[PDB]
Amino acid sequence: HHENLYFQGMLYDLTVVQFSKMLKNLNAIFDKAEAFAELKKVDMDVLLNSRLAADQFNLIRQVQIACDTAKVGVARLTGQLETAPKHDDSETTLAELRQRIASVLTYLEGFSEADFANAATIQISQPRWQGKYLTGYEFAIEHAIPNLYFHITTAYGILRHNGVEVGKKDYLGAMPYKAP
Amino acid sequence: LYFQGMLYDLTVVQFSKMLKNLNAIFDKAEAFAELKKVDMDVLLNSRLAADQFNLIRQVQIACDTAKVGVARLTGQLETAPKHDDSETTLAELRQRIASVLTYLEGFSEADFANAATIQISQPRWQGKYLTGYEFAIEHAIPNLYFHITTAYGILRHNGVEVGKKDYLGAMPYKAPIL
Repeated sequence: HHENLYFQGMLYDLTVVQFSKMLKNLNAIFDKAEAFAELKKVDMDVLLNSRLAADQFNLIRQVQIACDTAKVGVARLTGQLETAPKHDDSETTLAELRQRIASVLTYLEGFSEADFANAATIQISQPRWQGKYLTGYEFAIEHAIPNLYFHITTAYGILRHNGVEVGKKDYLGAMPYKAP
Repeated sequence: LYFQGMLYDLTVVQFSKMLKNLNAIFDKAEAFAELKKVDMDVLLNSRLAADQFNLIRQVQIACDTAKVGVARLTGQLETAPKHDDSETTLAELRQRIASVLTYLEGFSEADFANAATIQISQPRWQGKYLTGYEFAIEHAIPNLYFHITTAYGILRHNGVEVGKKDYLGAMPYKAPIL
């Protein structure tokens, strides 16, 4: 029943398309963080190294993990992990983080629906799973998607906690509303 | 069949999993409260910013996101559980999670027959609409993870020993056979 066409389109839209949107949204969130820092004469370094708990990754790390979730998630679903761009996680500044987002966005632009032809059924096994696997469809739904939103939300929470006036519209972004 | 099963899995099934996960997270909050001699009401009223909604509200909103999301996608707006946000206790919030889990259990893949293409318009949208496909991907899903992660973060910030595994829940791991 054309199931390959549906599975591939959905998985493409959930990952390449929606993850690119959310990463752009994360960029917009940082525009508010810069406005705050300027207005409150807060050092951006302080925000970038802030965190919600002493044993939880800081803001720089949340951004890095969000980007990796999108990048590696797509690489994995499309069977292209060996071709994926590598990042050493050396970023310490907002500029560098904006570059990291931009790179992942460019990477994601390179894919099409057809790259996901067999994504639903591909066997994904991470190094710490002792050979056990999830199908690509399961991995998207239960692993990659929750994780992407977890780390973007936690980045948002760090900023919000520090006083940045980011709101839900900044996280969701524009909707493709249609006139009736 | 087409997007019916996929939209059902993305919403009914995975949101159910996540709410079950949220319930389990509160088991850890209870452990913490007893061990650290912290009153649960303290945690329920905690927040990440003075002007952001507190834990109770994050839980209420995550439930309503799942509930109303599925109601809208399936076009079944005539009857759904009505909650009034009167909950002040953990017992009450667990009843609210249970209520939505029960509601979501009543749906099948067939209820999503036209969810991809249904037009969805909220009251504040001025007649403007999204397709159910767009609504699920761009609105419902992100909103559900937002509020659950924020609830997690409030607990985590206050010292509750939750980790990523509590948030994701169990994975359907399989052993390779070919």
